[PDB]
Amino acid sequence: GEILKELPEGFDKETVRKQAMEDIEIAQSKDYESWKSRFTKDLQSSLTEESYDSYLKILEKQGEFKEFGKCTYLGQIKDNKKYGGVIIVVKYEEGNVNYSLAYDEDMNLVSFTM
Amino acid sequence: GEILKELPEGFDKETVRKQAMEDIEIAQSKDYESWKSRFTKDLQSSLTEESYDSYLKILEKQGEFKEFGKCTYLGQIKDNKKYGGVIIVVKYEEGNVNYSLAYDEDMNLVSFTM
Amino acid sequence: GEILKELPEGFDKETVRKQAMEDIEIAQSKDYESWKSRFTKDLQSSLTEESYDSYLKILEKQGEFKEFGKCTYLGQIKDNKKYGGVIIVVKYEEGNVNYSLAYDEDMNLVSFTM
Amino acid sequence: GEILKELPEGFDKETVRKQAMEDIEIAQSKDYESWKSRFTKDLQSSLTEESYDSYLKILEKQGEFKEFGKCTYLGQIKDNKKYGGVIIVVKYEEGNVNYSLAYDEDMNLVSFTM
Ligand SMILES: [Cl-]
Ligand SMILES: [Cl-]
Ligand SMILES: [Cl-]
Ligand SMILES: [Cl-]
Ligand SMILES: [Cl-]
Ligand SMILES: [Cl-]
Ligand SMILES: [Cl-]
Ligand SMILES: [Cl-]
Ligand SMILES: [Cl-]
Ligand SMILES: [Cl-]
Ligand SMILES: [Cl-]
Ligand SMILES: [Cl-]
Repeated sequence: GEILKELPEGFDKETVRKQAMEDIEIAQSKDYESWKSRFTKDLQSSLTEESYDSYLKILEKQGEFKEFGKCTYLGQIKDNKKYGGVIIVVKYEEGNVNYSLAYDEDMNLVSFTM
Repeated sequence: GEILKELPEGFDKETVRKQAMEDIEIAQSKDYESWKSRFTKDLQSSLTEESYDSYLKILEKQGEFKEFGKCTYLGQIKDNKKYGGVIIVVKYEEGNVNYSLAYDEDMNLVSFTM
Repeated sequence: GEILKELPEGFDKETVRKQAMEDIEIAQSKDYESWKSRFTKDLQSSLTEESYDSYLKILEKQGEFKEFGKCTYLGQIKDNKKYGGVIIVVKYEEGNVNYSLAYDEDMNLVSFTM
Repeated sequence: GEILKELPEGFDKETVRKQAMEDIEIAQSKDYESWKSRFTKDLQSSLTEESYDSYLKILEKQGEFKEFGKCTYLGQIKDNKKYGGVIIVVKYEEGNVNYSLAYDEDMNLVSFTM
């Protein structure tokens, strides 16, 4: 495998930033089924509502969403497949939070971490 | 804050790689209290044995430890404090696993992810 | 000193990209004095018209400017001062050329390489 | 094409660091023909003794070689071929100098800059 300090081939910054902002808004909506639907078909059945509700508990403590900040792009080659990652700053009333999201080439989530 | 694509000042690759290999060996030992003791004093009380046992469940499915592989170094500046990170390949009988570890300047864990 | 795999603090990607494209256009204009004036005061005396004319000779062999491509951002800390760098793709009729430009915090050139 | 913030596949850090230090020592030896011979066959005809002697003039002003410092690894994909790069610190009596060297997969120089 490989860890990349930029996006892999086939990914582009603007598409990744735009999808990450939409996917964080879907996570903040508290709609578990819409958030689950943003993951690759093969990983959806690996997700739980309990784990999502634990994220919502921590999320509520941040206060109101204020703005999106800077993006840091990364990548990974795992089992000859490419994954594009982004560390995006989300500014809440109680402070800045760094989200880590990763996508497959079809732009569906493989990972989502607050 | 800042996301860095190398270690911050005050960290060095050899020290970080050596500590990451020791800390992954302590995690594989199944000794929860020794593993907990490797985290910064302020984060120890945030850890649970249940979360560590969930890691041990996933770890057991990998088979026997075979070797350490390549290291990828990263960093973060959060609330004017520096954190050194490493993505290290751990080769098990069932395949390669990428661990993500982060340290404070005193070389105690702030994050540990399989 | 430090070589960084991102811009240092005080530099912004969008500002760097705009200045790099402007500065490469000034270099392509064949106006030596305007190009020289884009460098920090301390480095102006170090530049020669002969060296700039050698660049123009190599530049003419590329054909017509077609487009700017992708940017790769880097940085450097040298004698406690911060320098923001960019590797920018310049697409000419005869092919792609990677320019390396570096700036001081006042957004004046410290380095320019075709 | 691609600019990478790590070595491409097929390159190893330790091999690159050893070759870069060897190649900088050959450059410092003032042996033009040995230095030229370290470049890929296609690029040898492009080198001049005059350009190498200009480097030797600047090199002599640095004083005695003291030590090699840190390495920063980069890469490039150009016309579907992979190139591994290193920015290596060379500490001279008069101060630190950052050399930029790039290699093809056969570990022959494609670029050498002081
Ligand atoms: Cl691409
Ligand atoms: Cl892009
Ligand atoms: Cl340091
Ligand atoms: Cl180091
Ligand atoms: Cl900044
Ligand atoms: Cl920026
Ligand atoms: Cl002149
Ligand atoms: Cl080039
Ligand atoms: Cl490899
Ligand atoms: Cl390596
Ligand atoms: Cl000659
Ligand atoms: Cl330098």
